[PDB]
Amino acid sequence: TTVMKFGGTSVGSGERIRHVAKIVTKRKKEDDDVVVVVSAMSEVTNALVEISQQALDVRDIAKVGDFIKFIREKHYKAIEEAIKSEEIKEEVKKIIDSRIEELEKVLIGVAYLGELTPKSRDYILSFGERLSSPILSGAIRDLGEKSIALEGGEAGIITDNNFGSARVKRLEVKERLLPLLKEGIIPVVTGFIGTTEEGYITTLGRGGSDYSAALIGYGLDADIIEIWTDVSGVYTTDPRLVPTARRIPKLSYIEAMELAYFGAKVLHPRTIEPAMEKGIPILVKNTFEPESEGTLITNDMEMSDSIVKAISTIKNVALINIFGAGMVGVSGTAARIFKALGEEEVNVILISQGSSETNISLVVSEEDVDKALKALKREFGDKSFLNNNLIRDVSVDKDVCVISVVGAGMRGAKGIAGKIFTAVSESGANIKMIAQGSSEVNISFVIDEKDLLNCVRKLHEKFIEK
Amino acid sequence: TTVMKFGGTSVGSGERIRHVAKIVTKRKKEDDDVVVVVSAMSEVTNALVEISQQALDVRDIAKVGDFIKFIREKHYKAIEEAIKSEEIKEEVKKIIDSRIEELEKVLIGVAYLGELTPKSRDYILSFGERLSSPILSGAIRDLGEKSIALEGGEAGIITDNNFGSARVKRLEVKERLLPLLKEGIIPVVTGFIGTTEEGYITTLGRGGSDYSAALIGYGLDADIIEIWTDVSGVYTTDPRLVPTARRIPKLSYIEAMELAYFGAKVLHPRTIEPAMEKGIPILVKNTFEPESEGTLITNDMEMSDSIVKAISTIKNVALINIFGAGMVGVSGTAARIFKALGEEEVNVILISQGSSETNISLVVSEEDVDKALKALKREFGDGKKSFLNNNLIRDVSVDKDVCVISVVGAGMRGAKGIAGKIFTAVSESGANIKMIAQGSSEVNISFVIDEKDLLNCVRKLHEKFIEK
Amino acid sequence: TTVMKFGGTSVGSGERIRHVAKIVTKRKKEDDDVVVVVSAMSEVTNALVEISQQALDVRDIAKVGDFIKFIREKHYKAIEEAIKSEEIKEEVKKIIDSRIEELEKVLIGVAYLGELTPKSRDYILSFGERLSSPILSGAIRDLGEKSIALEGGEAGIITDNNFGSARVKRLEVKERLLPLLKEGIIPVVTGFIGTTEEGYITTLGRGGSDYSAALIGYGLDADIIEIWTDVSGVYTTDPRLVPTARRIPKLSYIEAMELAYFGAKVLHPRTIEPAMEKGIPILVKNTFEPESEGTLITNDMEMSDSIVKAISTIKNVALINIFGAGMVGVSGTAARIFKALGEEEVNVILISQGSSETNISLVVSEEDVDKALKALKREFGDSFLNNNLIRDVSVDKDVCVISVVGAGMRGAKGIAGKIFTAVSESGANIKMIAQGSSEVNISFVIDEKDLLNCVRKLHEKFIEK
Amino acid sequence: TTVMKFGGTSVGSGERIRHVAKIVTKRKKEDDDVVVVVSAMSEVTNALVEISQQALDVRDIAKVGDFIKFIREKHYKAIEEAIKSEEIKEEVKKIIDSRIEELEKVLIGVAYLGELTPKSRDYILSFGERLSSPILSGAIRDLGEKSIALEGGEAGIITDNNFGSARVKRLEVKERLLPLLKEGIIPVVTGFIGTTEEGYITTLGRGGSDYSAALIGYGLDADIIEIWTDVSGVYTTDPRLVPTARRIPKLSYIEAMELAYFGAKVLHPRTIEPAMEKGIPILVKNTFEPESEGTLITNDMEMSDSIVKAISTIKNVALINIFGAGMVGVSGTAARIFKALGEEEVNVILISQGSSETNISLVVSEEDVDKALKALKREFGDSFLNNNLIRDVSVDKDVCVISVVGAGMRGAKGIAGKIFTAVSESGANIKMIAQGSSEVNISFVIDEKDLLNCVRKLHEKFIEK
Ligand SMILES: Nc1ncnc2c1ncn2[C@@H]1O[C@H](COP(=O)(O)OP(=O)(O)NP(=O)(O)O)[C@@H](O)[C@H]1O
Ligand SMILES: Nc1ncnc2c1ncn2[C@@H]1O[C@H](COP(=O)(O)OP(=O)(O)NP(=O)(O)O)[C@@H](O)[C@H]1O
Ligand SMILES: Nc1ncnc2c1ncn2[C@@H]1O[C@H](COP(=O)(O)OP(=O)(O)NP(=O)(O)O)[C@@H](O)[C@H]1O
Ligand SMILES: Nc1ncnc2c1ncn2[C@@H]1O[C@H](COP(=O)(O)OP(=O)(O)NP(=O)(O)O)[C@@H](O)[C@H]1O
Ligand SMILES: N[C@@H](CC(=O)O)C(=O)O
Ligand SMILES: N[C@@H](CC(=O)O)C(=O)O
Ligand SMILES: N[C@@H](CC(=O)O)C(=O)O
Ligand SMILES: N[C@@H](CC(=O)O)C(=O)O
Ligand SMILES: [Mg+2]
Ligand SMILES: [Mg+2]
Ligand SMILES: [Mg+2]
Ligand SMILES: [Mg+2]
Repeated sequence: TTVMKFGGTSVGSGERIRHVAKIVTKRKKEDDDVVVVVSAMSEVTNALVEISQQALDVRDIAKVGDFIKFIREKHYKAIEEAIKSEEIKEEVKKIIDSRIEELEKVLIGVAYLGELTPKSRDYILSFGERLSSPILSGAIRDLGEKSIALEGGEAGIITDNNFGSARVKRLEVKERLLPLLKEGIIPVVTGFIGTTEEGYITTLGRGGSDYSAALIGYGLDADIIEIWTDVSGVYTTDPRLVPTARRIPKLSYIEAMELAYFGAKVLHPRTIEPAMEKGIPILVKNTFEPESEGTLITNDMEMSDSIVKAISTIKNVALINIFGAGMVGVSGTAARIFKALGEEEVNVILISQGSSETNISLVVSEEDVDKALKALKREFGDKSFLNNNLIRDVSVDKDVCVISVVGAGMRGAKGIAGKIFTAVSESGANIKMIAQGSSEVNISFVIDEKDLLNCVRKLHEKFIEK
Repeated sequence: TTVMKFGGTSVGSGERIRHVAKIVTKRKKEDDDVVVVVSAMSEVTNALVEISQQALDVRDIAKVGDFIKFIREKHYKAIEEAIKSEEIKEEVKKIIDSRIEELEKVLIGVAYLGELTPKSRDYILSFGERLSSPILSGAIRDLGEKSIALEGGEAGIITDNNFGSARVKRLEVKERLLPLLKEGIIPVVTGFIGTTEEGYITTLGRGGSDYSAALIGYGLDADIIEIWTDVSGVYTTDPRLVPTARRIPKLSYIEAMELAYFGAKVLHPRTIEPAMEKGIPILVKNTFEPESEGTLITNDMEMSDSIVKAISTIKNVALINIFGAGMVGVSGTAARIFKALGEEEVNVILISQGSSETNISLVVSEEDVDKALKALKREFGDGKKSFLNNNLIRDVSVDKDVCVISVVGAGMRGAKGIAGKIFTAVSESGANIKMIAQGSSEVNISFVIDEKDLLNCVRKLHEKFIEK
Repeated sequence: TTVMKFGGTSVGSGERIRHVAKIVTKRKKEDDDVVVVVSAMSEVTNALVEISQQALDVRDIAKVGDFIKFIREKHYKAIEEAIKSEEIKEEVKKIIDSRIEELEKVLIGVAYLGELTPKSRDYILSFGERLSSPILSGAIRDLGEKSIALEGGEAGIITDNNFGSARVKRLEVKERLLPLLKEGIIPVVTGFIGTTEEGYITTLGRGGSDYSAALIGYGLDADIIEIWTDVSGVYTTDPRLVPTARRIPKLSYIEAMELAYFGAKVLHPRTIEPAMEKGIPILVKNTFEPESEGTLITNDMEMSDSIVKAISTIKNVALINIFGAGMVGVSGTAARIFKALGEEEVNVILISQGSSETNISLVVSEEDVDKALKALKREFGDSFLNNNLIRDVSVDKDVCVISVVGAGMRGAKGIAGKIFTAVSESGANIKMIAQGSSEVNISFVIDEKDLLNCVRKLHEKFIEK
Repeated sequence: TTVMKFGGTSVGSGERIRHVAKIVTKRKKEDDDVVVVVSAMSEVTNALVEISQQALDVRDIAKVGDFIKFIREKHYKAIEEAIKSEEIKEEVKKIIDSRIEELEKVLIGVAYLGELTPKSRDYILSFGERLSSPILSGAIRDLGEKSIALEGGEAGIITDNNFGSARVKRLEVKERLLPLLKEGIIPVVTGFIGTTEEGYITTLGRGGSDYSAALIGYGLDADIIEIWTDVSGVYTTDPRLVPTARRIPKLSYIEAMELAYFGAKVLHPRTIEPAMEKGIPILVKNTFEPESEGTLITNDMEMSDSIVKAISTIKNVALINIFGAGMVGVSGTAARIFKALGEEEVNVILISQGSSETNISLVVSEEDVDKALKALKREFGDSFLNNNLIRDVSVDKDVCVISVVGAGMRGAKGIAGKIFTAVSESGANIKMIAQGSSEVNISFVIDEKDLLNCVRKLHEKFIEK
C-alpha cells in the first residue's frame, strides 16, 4: 500500500498532470495498491481566497464572472494538454463544468447577500481540489489504468465543524477505499478537505493536502507515504531563500515536525503525527527530478557533528508583550491570559516568562493580534500594589519574525546555545525573545523582520556550510 | 522620616542588639522621626519552624520544653548583654516571659491536638520578632531615647488570611505610628508579620522583614528606607558563593527587584514595590561596616559598559516538563495547566514553550512539586497517545536536582550580543542548559542548569562580566 | 401620548387597514400625540418563514418567484382596497416595489448560496411589517392626517445581534419620534423588528409586535399602551378552546405576564416589563368590536373569591426527565445540566426536583429537544462508587403544560387541592407540578390528548362555578 | 454472611450491650459468618458535638474535665454491667482508658489553640463508636465467642477528605474481614467512620452507622443486612409523632430510599444504594422486640389501594426564594445559581421553577443558609435594559418539608388532588410543591408549626381510613 501525494506546482499544467499520472502508473507496477492525494492546481486556492473576499467586500458580479472564465480556461487547457482520449476529455470536461457552475452560483450568492460564513468559505475553497482531481484521475485512465476521483469525506476523513481548520474526528478510510483497491482502482483523493458528520465540506488548514496523505496512510496501514513536491526533499533551509541549501537524506519524525511547525513549508506540521504513531515512513520527493532520493522520514535519529541540521522561519507573526502589575502571581495571571486567548482561538507559537513584574512574552500569528487584544480587554477590562489588578499594559510588535534551529540532541548539546546566539549577533540581528527547554531538538527566537535573511544566511554559513 | 530595618545577624547577640541601638540613636539626632523594623534574632525563625514540625510529627512535650528553655536562655542572655539598666532588664524580662508562656501553650496545643494549621504555624513563627523587638526597644530606652515595641498589625499592616504568605490588603501605618513619632518615640516594629482584619497574626513570607520596612516607609511617605544587613549593600553576586563579589553603589528599582526575585537574599523581592511607586529610595547598609556607602536603589538607571551587573541563583527549585499530546493548541492547554496550578497556589518561576508537541517547561519552588503533580492529575485525569483521542497531556517529568541562574543589568534585553556571550560562558563553566527565559524582562536573562554545576557557572559568569 | 398597536388580523385586508386608520384618526382627536405600531398582515410572517426554509432546503428559484408574486398581489390588493387617492396608491406602491426587490434578492441569494443564517432569516422575516406599515400609513394620509411609516430601528429600538430573538440594548425612541409628533405626524412603526448598532435588521421573537408597543410606550413616557387584537381583551382562557370564556375587565401586571408567558397568545410576555417599569397602563381592545371596554392592565391587584381567574396552555412542549445516578449531590449536577442547556440556548419552561436519585424533570420547547439532548451528551458523555452523575434521559413530546393564574394563588389555602382534583375529574393524569416560585401561578403537565377536557373542567369549576 | 448493625439506644447501657451480644451470639449459631456494626452509646455523639463547640467557644479546661468524667463513668458502668469476666472487663477498660486519654488531650488542644477544623471534629466525633465497640466485642467474648473491635478504615472503608460527610472512595472489606471470619472471629466494626487514604479518621454523616452496615454488606456480598433499632421496622410515619403509626412489613428499595432521604430517621438515605445494586435484602428489626418480623427491604414493589404507604418529614430545612430580574433566561440563570451553591457545597433538597420572572424556589438544609446566601452574593453581586439576572433573595427557616411515599405515586390518577385537599383540611398552607421527578414521592413545603397536624391528617386519610 502506497499513498502518493502531489502538490499544486506538480499538477500546475496539463503537461505536468500527465507527467504525474505517469509517475503513479509506474508505481502501480511495483505496488499494486496505490492511493493518490492531489492538491488544487498551483495558485487556484490563493485565487479562490481572494475572489471570496472580493465577492464579500465589493460585491461585483462582473468580477466574479472574470474569475470563473480564468478558472474555466485554466482547467480546460489542463484537460486538453493532459489527456489524449476524446472520450475521457469529454467526461472530465462534464465534471469540471458541473463544479464551475456550482462555484459561480455560490460566489454570486455571497455577493447578493454580502455574506461569507466560515462554512461557505470552506465550500468555495474546496473547489480547487475538486477541479484538479478529476483531471488527474482522467489522465491515469488515459494511460490504461483504472481510476476515480473522490472527495476527502467520501474517502473517509470525518471532521468537526470548526470551518477553517477542522480537527479530524473519525476515519472511515479502509471502509471507503479498500473495495476500490480490491478492484484495482487507483483512487485520486482531494487533499485539503474533509467532511462534517452531516456532510458539510470542511478544510484542514492551508498546506493541508500533506495532512490528508498522512491520514489516508494511517487509515490504510500504508507501507509508505510519498510527498511529491517541487524540491528534492527537506533542505537545511528554504532553498528559495538560501540557494546553497542542501538536501537532508534522513530525518526523524520529531525533527521534521518541529521544522514544519516552525516554518518549513514542504510539510504541513500535522503530516508527521499519524505516520509517526503507526511508524509509517514519509518520503519527500521532487516530481521535476524523480530520480533524486529525497528525504526519508522515520524513527531513526542520529546527531550530526555540528548540532543544527536545519533552519526555518515564520514571518507572519507578531510579538505580544503583556506587562504585569507586579508580583501578582505568575500561575494565576497566566491562567487568565491563556483562558482569554484560548476562548478566542488565538494561535500562540512561543511563550517566555521570567520576570518579577509578571510580564510574559508571546508570539502569535499576525492575523490573530486583534482577536488577542480583544480577548485581553474582555478578561481584564481597563496602578498600585494594594489593588487586585493583574495586568498593566500590552504591546504588540508586528515587524518581527521567529527563527528556529533544529537538530537531534539540541537540548542536550553543551555549548550549542552559545554558538547559535553569537552567530545571530554577528548577522546584525537583535534578539527579542528566546525559547529553549520544551523541545528535544529545537531552539527558537525572535528578531526584527528586516534581519531575517542575514540571520538565516549566517546561521547557514556557520552550521551547514562550515 | 527614616525607617531602619535590622536583620537577624545584626541583632544576633545582646552586644549586637546594643550596637544596633547605638546606630538608631545616632540617626535620631539627624532625623527626629525614626521608625525601627527588626527581625527575629539569627536562626530563631528556623528553630521555630522546626519545633512546630516536631510538635506535630513526634508530639513529644518534653522535647517542646527543651526548646522553650533554649529560647528563654537565649533571650535572657540577650537582655543581659544589651541593657545596662536593671529597671529596664526587669521590664524587658517580663515581656519576654509573657511571650514564652504563650509560645509554650501553643506548641503543647499543637502536640495535644496533633494538628498544625497554617494559622497556628503563623502564630508560632511570629514569636521570633515579638521576642526581639522588646529587647532592642529596651536597649534604645537604655541609651536615653523614647522607644516601644510594636507588632506589625498594631503598626498598621493589615492582610488577608492566607496564612504563610498573606498579601497586604490595607495600610494604617500613619494612623498608628504618627501619634508615636509625634511624641518623639522610636517605634520598634516587628518585621515579617501583620494582621488579619479580625486580629489574627499573619506572616508575610520568609524574608518579609525587608517588606515590612517598605510598607511602613510607604505608609509614612518616608524619606528613606534603610536596610541594615551583614554585607555592605547589594553585591555583583552572593559574597558567600564568590568572595570577590563587589558592592554595587547604585541600582534601579527594577534591577534590584529582578535580582531579589531571582535569588539575591539581601532583599525580599516585595520590598521594591511600595518604595518604587512612591519614589522612596532604598539604602542597603552593613551593620558591621556602617561607614560603607552601600547600595542606593532609586529610579536612576544607567547601563554598564559590560551589560550584566549582577548574577543570582535559586537552588530550591524544580524543573517540570509537561509533555503535550501533539498539536492540541498551546493557549488552550496552557489555560488548563495554569488554572490547575493557580488553584493549587503553585509558585511558577519560569515558563518556556516552543514545541510542536505542546510541551511546556516550568520552574517551580521545590516544595510545590507534589501540589503541582496533584493539580495536573485532577485537571487532566492522567492513557493515549492517539491524535484522534482528545487528551491534551501525555506525560510529566520533574528534575529537582536543578537550579535557576539569573543575570541582571539595565540594557539586557536591548543589548545585541549579550545572550551569546552569557551562554558561551555558561558552557565554558561546564554546565548544560536545560531551559532559557528571555524576552519578558528588560533587565534579566534566566536559565536552568544542573544543581552540581551551580558554583562553577556563577564563578565563570562573574569572571567574564564583573572581574576583568 | 397614546401608542396603538394593531395585529395581523386587524390589518388582514385593505378594508380592515382602512377601518384601523379610522380608529387611529378618531384617537388623534382626543390625544394629539399618537404613535401606531403595526404587525405584518395576517399569515404573511408564516409564509415568510416557510419560503426561507424552502429557499435553503430545495433551493428552487421558480418557487421563490411564485412567492414574490403572492406577496406582491396580496399587498397590491390591499393598497387598492384601503386608499381612495390615486396619488397615494402610486406613492405606496413604489415603497412596496422597492421592498419586494430587496426581498427577491435575499431569497435568490439564499438559494444560490445554500445557506440561511440567522441574520438572513431576520431580514427575510422583517419584510412582513415593512410591507404592511406603508399601506396603513398611506390610508391614514388618505383620511386627511399626516403620517409616515418607519422601521423599529429607525424609530429607536436598538438591540444586540442575537438574530431571531434579539434583546433590546438601548432606546432612542424619544429622540427620533418626538420631532415627528411635533409636526402633527402620526408615525406608523413596524412591530417585531429592531436594529443592530450597525443597522442590521433584527427580530424580537414571534409575537414581538406587542413588545414593540410597550418599548415605544416606555421610550415616549406614554400615558397608555393600547393593544388592538381580534378579541375583546384578555379572557378567562382561549375563546378558541372555550366558547363560553369571559372577558376579564382588569388584571395586574404580574397576572398578565404569567398568563402570556404560560400561553395566552393575546400578549407577548415581554409586553409587560416596560409598561410595569414606568407604571404605564395597557389596554387590550377588539378592533372588530371597538366599543368593548376590554382589559385594563395596571398595578391594581384584587383576589377573586375563587382564586383562579384564568387558564392558559402551551401545547408545543416536551417533558424531559433526567435520571440521576443516585445521591450524587443535587446542586452540582443541576449546575452541569443547566450549564449545558444554557450553552445550547435551550428554552426551559418548568423545573421540578424532589428525588433521592437526583432525578430532575424539565419542560422545554418541543423544538429544543434535539439541542437539549446533544448538550447533555457533550456535557456528561456516555456504581455508587464511580463519579458518574447521570444514568439516562427520557423525553415525552406528547405533553402539554397547563397553567392556572390569579392573585393570591401561592398564599391561598386549599386551592392546590381543588385544582388537581378537578384535573383528575377531567380524565387527566398529572406528570409534573410547579408551585412555589410564582405568587400568582400554578403550572402542571399532562398528556396532550387531555388538554381540551382539562381546560374545560377547570373553566367549569373556577369561572362558571 | 450476615451484617448486624445496632444503634445507640440498642447499646445505650451495659444491660443493653449484653442483650445485643446475645442476639449476635444466637445468630452466630445459624450463620458462622457474622459481622457487627455498632454506633456510639445513645446521646454520646451529641455530647461530643456540644463539648467540641464549648472547647472552642468558651475554652474552659475544667469544663472539659467534667465531660471526661461523664464519659468515663458512663463507659465504666457499661463495662461492669455488660461483661461478667474480670479478665475481659480489665482488658476492655484498658482500651477505653487509651481512648479517653486521647480524647482528653484533643479537647485540651482545642481549648488551647481556640481552633476546631473539620478534621478535628471528625476525630473528636469518632470517639463515640471507638468507645462502645470494645465493650460490645468484650461482651461477645464474654459469651464464649471470638471477637475483635475494629475501626471503619481498617475494616475496609476508605473515603475522600471531605471531613464531616466524607464520600466513600474505595472498599477493601473482603481483604480485611474475610481472614477474620475464616478464623471464627466476629468483627465488631465502628459505624459512622472511615479513613482518608493517608489514614485520617473521617465520618460518613449523622446517621452514618446504617451506611457502614450496607458498605460492609456490599463489600462482603452479604446475604443480608440487619438494621437493629428501637422500633419494629419502618413505620407508616414516625411513631414518636403519631402513635397510630403502623409497621410496613415490606418495602422496595426506592420507597425506603425516598423515605429515608426525606426524613425517615430509621435509615440513613445512603443505606439503600449499596444493598440495592447487589440485591441484598435489608431487614429492619427492634432490639427491644426481637421476635417481631420488622420490615424487609428488597426489589419487590407492590401498590397499595390508597397509594401512600408512608409520610416522612424534614424539620431542619429552609425555604430560599430567589427572585429573578425578569425574562432573563431560566436555564442560564439556573446555571449560575447551582454553580454558586455547588461550589459552596450547599445541600439542596427540593427545586421548583415556574415563573415568568425567572424566580426559583429552593429547599436547603437549615445549616447551609448562610453558605448559600454568601455564594449567591459572590456570583451575582448586589431595568429590563440591564443584563441583571437576580433581583433579590429571601429565606424562611420557619418551614418544613413533608413527603408522601408509595409505589405508583406518579402514575396514579387523582392522588395529588387527595393529598393536597387533606393538607388544606389540616390547616396548613402550601408554599412549594415538587412532583414529577420521582416515581414514588410527592413533596411539599408548609409552615413549621403546622407539621404535626398535617402528618396526622395525612395519616388519618391514607393509613387509618
Ligand atoms: N526546509 C525546507 N526544505 C525544502 N523546502 C522548503 C523548506 N522550507 C520551505 N520550503 C519551501 O517549500 C516549498 C514546497 O512547499 P509547497 O509550496 O507547499 O509545495 P506543495 O506542498 O508540493 N504544493 P501544495 O500541495 O499546493 O501546497 C518549496 O518550494 C520550498 O521553497
Ligand atoms: N547579590 C547579593 N548581594 C549581597 N548579598 C547577597 C546577595 N545574594 C545573596 N546574598 C546573601 O544574603 C545575605 C543577607 O541576607 P539575610 O541574611 O537574609 O539578611 P538580613 O535581612 O540581614 N537577616 P533577616 O532580616 O533575619 O532575614 C548576605 O549575608 C549574603 O550572603
Ligand atoms: N386568555 C386569552 N384571552 C384572549 N385571547 C386569547 C387567550 N389565550 C389565547 N388567546 C388567543 O390570542 C389571540 C390574539 O392574539 P393574536 O391575534 O394571535 O395576535 P395579534 O396580536 O392579534 N396579531 P399579531 O400582531 O400578528 O400577533 C386571540 O385571537 C385568541 O384566540
Ligand atoms: N417512618 C419511620 N418508621 C420508623 N421509625 C421512624 C420513622 N421516621 C422516623 N423514625 C424514628 O427513627 C428512629 C430510629 O432511628 P435512630 O433514632 O437513628 O435509631 P438507631 O439508628 O438505631 N441509633 P443510631 O445508630 O445511634 O443512629 C425511631 O426511634 C423512630 O422514632
Ligand atoms: N491547496 C491547499 C492545500 C495544500 O496546498 O496543501 C492550500 O493552498 O493550502
Ligand atoms: N521574616 C524574618 C524571619 C525569617 O524569615 O526567617 C526575615 O526577614 O528573615
Ligand atoms: N408578525 C410577527 C410579529 C407579531 O405577530 O407580533 C409574528 O408573526 O410573530
Ligand atoms: N453515632 C453517630 C452515627 C449514627 O448514629 O448512625 C450519630 O450520632 O449520628
Ligand atoms: Mg504545500
Ligand atoms: Mg533577609
Ligand atoms: Mg400576537
Ligand atoms: Mg440512626
